[PDB]
Amino acid sequence: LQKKRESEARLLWANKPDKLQQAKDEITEWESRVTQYERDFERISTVV
Amino acid sequence: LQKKRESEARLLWANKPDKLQQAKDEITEWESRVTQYERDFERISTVV
Repeated sequence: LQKKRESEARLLWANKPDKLQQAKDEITEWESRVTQYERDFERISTVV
Repeated sequence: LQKKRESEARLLWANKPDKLQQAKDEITEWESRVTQYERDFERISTVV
């Protein structure tokens, strides 16, 4: 999520708004999945 | 001034503050030189 989407932000000057909104919703949903994992760490550790 | 310094901003994640301040003072002084040229356009055209 970080390397690929900051490679899209790196490739800003291939100028179209397609990779901009792709960068936005990809970092949003996939960092939401990362936050799901970092909360499931406390979930799994609480089950432990 | 644009391609090279947004290639440094592109290379942000070679993380050190050297190219950050290099990007800052390079875009400052060299876009000041660009503004010198765009004012010297009216200077040269006024001499014309």
